[PDB]
Amino acid sequence: GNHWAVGHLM
Repeated sequence: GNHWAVGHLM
């Protein structure tokens, strides 16, 4: 999905 951690982490 497009979680929040997907932006910072990934």
